Amino acid sequence: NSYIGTGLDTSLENVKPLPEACKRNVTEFDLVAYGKDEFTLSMEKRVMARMFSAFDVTQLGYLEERKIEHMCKYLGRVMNEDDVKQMKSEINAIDGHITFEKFWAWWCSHPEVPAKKDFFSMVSVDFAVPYHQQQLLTRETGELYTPSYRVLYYFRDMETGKELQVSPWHDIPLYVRDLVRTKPASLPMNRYNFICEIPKWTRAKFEIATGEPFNPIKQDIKNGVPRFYKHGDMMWNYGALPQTWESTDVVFEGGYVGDNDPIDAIEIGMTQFKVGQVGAVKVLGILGMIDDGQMDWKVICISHNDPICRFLKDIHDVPKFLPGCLDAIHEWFRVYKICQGGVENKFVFNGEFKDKSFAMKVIDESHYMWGNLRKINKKEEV
Amino acid sequence: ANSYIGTGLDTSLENVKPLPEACKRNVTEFDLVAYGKDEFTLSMEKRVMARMFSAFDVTQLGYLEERKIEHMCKYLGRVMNEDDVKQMKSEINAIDGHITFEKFWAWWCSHPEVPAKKDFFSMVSVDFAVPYHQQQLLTRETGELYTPSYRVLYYFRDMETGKELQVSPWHDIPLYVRDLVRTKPASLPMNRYNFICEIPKWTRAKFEIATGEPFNPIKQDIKNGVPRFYKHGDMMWNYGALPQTWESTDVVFEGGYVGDNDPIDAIEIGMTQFKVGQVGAVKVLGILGMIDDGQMDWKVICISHNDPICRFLKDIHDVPKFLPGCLDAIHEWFRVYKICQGGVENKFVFNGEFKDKSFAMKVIDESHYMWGNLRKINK
Amino acid sequence: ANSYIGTGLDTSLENVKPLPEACKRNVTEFDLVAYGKDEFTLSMEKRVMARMFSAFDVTQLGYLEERKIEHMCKYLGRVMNEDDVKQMKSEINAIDGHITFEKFWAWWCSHPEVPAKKDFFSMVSVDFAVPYHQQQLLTRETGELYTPSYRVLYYFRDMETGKELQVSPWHDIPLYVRDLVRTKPASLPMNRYNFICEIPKWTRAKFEIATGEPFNPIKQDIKNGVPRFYKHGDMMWNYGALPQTWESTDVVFEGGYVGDNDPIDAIEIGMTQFKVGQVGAVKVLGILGMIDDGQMDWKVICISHNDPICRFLKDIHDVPKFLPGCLDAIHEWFRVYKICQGGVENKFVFNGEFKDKSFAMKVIDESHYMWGNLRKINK
Amino acid sequence: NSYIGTGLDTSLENVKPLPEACKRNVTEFDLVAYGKDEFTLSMEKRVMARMFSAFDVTQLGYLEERKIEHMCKYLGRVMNEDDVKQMKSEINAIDGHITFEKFWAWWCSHPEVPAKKDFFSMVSVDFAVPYHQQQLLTRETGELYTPSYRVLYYFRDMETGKELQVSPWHDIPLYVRDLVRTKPASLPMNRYNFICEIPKWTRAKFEIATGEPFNPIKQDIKNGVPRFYKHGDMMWNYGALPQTWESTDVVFEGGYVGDNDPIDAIEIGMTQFKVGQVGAVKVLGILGMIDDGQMDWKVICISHNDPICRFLKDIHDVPKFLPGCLDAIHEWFRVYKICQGGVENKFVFNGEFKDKSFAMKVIDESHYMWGNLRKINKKEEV
Ligand SMILES: [Mg+2]
Ligand SMILES: [Mg+2]
Ligand SMILES: [Mg+2]
Ligand SMILES: [Mg+2]
Repeated sequence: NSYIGTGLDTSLENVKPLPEACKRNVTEFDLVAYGKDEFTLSMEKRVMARMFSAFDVTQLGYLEERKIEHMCKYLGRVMNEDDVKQMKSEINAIDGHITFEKFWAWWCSHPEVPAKKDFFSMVSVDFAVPYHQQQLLTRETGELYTPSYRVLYYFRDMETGKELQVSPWHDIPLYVRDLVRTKPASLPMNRYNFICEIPKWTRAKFEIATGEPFNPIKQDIKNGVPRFYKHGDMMWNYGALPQTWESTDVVFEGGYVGDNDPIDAIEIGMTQFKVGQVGAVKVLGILGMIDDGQMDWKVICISHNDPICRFLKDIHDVPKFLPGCLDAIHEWFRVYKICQGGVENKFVFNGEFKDKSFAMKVIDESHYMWGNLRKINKKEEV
Repeated sequence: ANSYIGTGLDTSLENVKPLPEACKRNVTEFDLVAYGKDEFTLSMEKRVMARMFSAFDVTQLGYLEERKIEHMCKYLGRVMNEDDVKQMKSEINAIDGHITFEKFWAWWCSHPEVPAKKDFFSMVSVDFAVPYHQQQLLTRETGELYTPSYRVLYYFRDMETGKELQVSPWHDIPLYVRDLVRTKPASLPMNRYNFICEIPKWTRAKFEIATGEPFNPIKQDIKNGVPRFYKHGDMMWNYGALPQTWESTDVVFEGGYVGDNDPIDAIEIGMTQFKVGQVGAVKVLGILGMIDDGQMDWKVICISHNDPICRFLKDIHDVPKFLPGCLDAIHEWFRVYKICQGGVENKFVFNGEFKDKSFAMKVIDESHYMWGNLRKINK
Repeated sequence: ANSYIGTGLDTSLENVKPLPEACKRNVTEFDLVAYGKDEFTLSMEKRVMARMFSAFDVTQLGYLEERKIEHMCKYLGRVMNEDDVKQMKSEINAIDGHITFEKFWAWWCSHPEVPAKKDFFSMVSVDFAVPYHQQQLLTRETGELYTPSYRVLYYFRDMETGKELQVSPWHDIPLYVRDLVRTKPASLPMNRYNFICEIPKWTRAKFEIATGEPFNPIKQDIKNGVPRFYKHGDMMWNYGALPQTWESTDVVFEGGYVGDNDPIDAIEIGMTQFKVGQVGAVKVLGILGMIDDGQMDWKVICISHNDPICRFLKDIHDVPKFLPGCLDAIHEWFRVYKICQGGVENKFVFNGEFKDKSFAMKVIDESHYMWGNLRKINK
Repeated sequence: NSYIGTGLDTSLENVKPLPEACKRNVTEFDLVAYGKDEFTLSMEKRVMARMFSAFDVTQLGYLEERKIEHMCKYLGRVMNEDDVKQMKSEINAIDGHITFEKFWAWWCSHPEVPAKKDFFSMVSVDFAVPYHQQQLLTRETGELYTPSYRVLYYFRDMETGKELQVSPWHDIPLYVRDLVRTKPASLPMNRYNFICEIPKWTRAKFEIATGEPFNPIKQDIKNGVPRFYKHGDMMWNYGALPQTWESTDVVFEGGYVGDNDPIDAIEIGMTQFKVGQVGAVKVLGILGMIDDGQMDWKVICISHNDPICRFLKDIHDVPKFLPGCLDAIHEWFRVYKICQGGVENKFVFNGEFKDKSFAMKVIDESHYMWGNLRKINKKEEV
């Protein structure tokens, strides 16, 4: 804030502020921004004149018609091949030297074409990338608490409306990706899909049937009697991330001893998911538990739709808004087998909750192994 | 399914006896299985697989044939291959093929099926990847603010190659924010659009998408070298435009008003101020129809998906409940923002009512449709 | 009042001419005064104070007497003392006392009344201070956790003297959280109670207010030196008590159930875990009636005023809308938390329905009332 | 977590963990906490025995009956004058030396009185401090935009229901105080009452009439024409804090040049207050503007009922959740007079927003001067 600038490199010192500003003791910025009146023609002149001198770099007192033409395009005027001619004719400056007065006289007399505006620039990267969006659908079938119970998945082409059964394991994308991401680039990507197997506040077991076609969710029934966590209810939604695989075969050079299931995840928002429900989550960290000698990661995440999600930036924020959460999660997994004759479970990294960068890395390795699990089978049989 | 454990096939209550551990104690068997000590382990399993056996014994004869017994085992989830069935008969000492339950149970409780093997994984997946690389929108300011050199430029950063391109915010930023695989309830209509702030909340300096300039950057309205500002007061909401829309002057509304030639206008009512040119997903709540010099001039009312109360504003009727006075202020600001400069109040269609969301989004498709025709005729 | 500026006294539309600056331009005078340039300064004031003058000129004669002209000036807010009235007449050249408007206006537009003086301030205030010093609740743990030495003690820190006293959480923490001067809408019923967590969310170790111990600290339930824990599973909500309440065994409900002798029970359903003994304001949402060994055992359902969604849960019917599955889980947890140890399910009154808030708070006053009688009989 | 402790100072090393624990490889804590079964009588014995030895400090193999009596009261038993006698009689230990076996034998045989529990400790600081709570009421009267408009205030004794007119200026408490404050002491007090004079998104003027009886709110009407901010609407709720006074008389040694009105306040939540509406706010900072040479503080605060209040801890948090807010507030006050022929306003402290401790201090000085304004008048005339 001070005075109206031209927008080209200049110098303060010898520029005289419009008189109406000085008289009032208000800067020009302030007068044009907040003064209720518009600038007079007298006032615009003194401004355009300063613009003229700016363009007059060789400060010679006039400008060549090629400059006056850039200046015009700089001031916003649409100067086509025709218009430029009309200006020269108007100024009729045989030597092509145009004075300010002659310029200003011409400007004021030709507020250029009205509706000619009807020109719209259409340049565009034209990233013509069309696609039928799918809407995920789930359907239960069978009787709850029996072996027929299954939660099936389908995509609905919201274009054709055709339904197709899909595998929540292979078909639901792991990363939730925007075709054109609008969130600040300064903000890293953290948006994943999560599949609830066991809802918050419940102890009945369910899981993705990795062995059946389309990988529907089934109840864990053994000898015709549904299974349950006897230790107590679960208190967060427990589930899994799609397109991942904790291979029991080490598959790369820093490979661990997976358990052959999609990576496990715990979502800590306030809302209970229903069985097999899918939703976008934000990964906050991870906890490594040992299960029968196998590495059994539990990704800690929170639904993007929870009211506090936006304040939970990493795993250190959880004890700040959900005190007790990470302690209860840790203690619950350490001891859930003891009431069944088992013993406490052990954890890697001293049972500490690793942060999001660490989690996301584990999640990618898991995505990678899921990917290579596809290659081997998807290609060999084919 | 709150009493006893069912088979998963169409049955009947009355004639089924709840397993003895339940009756004696007064606890439904379901409650015993779910919350009692595992001691009601091998017992409740016998009683359930019994009734299940009796189910398959439909001609009620007291035994089952070897093709039934094996469909059950499948049903009880045992993984059997041609091989393992062979064993069963062999193990189940019965040269007539009639297998009682006790024979079955004792054999069931015999080994607990060959768990080793290669352990199978169904890979049947539907197919639907999309070859397109995700782009990260980038905005860059250049020039000097309040002079005609100021422009807010847009780019796409290929999140694949990391290559950048200049794009048009008008033509290239999608209007609908579409998920490749929408997970939110089917039951929940889609409502997610991009919004370009031109005029930030609490400010009064005029900015606009330069529809006539290549790549349509954002410019400040400057006339005769002097920047322009709303004299009525500051805009108290982010004011802007929806991309890929066009209110063509070649179109009239119920009365005799034509479109105004710019992308459609929008007002984002969250609490957060957007920076000039900033883009973000919003939810549409309704629309307000104003007339500007005989032209129809819609202002879509929307709220940032990032706003604390966004999930609670379902339709336009909800705004007065959580943001009292907002709709009145908006109406009044637009009704009179010209009186200070000599003009007169503006008039509205629909008696200045804020039309609901369904009505607004209809208006938006139409605006998206004409934009599309403009694309094709010129393309 | 959207057209022309009114006098503030009972009038009529029809016969009043909108000031000339309005008519010529097409803008109501109200809009000119509120949004046009102050140029419609001295003009619109003349026209308004004119009509006001004509109002007082009720016998419509064209002038007013010196006691009217001075009641107006009062009304137009000029502060006049016996003195200043003297001047007016003196200034207003009129020995008959009949003052036209032009005479008045020219004199009004003459000086703009003696602004100096001592400048007065009305000090009339109602009276109602309260001599009581505010206390800050303090809680202190002592002893060792999971042994019989563990107690959570309570104190009041006088925010005046800074002197501390041991208090009883049961008897001294107020049940109703009352503002000395409630500012929230009168239209909004009062709903703010204190809640004492005994058993934190996600834990299973038994803690209780020691009703038989002096100052009723919080103790862990230990029997025979061994601490006690719910075997069914963890409590998934903060579970506790409301202070200054008593479910006297000397009282029966509709059927034949008597109170259980402890303060009434509560379940706080927010997202945040409370520490053992922690106290906090909650909103009551409803109540669930359970029977425990023939005794009535209410569990008030409440939510921390500090919770993000608290303002959206108005009554018990709202919980399923924002916390789906919560009420079912609560019902089921209490229906069966004894089956694991050999017991049987518990039964409920009202068909296990969660009664609404009005019903619950009624139950709470009654519990507060009996607590009060217990105070007096023993005091 | 390890083994059941006695709760008195001891030593690890030579304490043998219950056999059932060792056999399982589960700690005792884990077995008693999460094991589904209760301890047997055999198991309680071995525990109570360790408790016995604890109390046996002189480790002599038995205890005097005065110890066994403390131990009992320590284990939770109610041992009145009578009960102690009954125990001695039971143990009949002529020398008063009580062995564990004899103790344990006695304990198991007397699970002490049932319903005798009917004893409730009633000790209480008995801070018997009763009071009729008042409910603030407001009523409009007159015609909006005329000189009769006023917003009146009353208290309703919610006991008697009697209504009494009050002064929002003198009667609404400045600090909102809980009789028994339950929020952690570790959390400083920040709860004030605020009176909206000018609602968010409006430009019509209103104010507390410090000159009229009961100090109702009136519209600013001059020459019969209501007044308005011509610069533009206000964008936050603008009002004042009750029981405060920016005296034009300096009143204490670091006294400034007040403007003779209650201190001004700007509440930045999302919700519009109606004229004269009162609500609890949290003070975040303050901005010092000069007005005609007079100090004219503007307290920046936010309603406790706004959804983000709980995340706004001090003035530095505002640019984090409400970017642009402090800039627009600052610029709005700097220039609101320019459109009326005035000039920009100046600020103390370089126009920077001071933090909450600084604000609250200013607010107290203001409360102090309001208080002394009462003394002088409230006493002299009386
Ligand atoms: Mg796993
Ligand atoms: Mg438009
Ligand atoms: Mg109770
Ligand atoms: Mg002030």
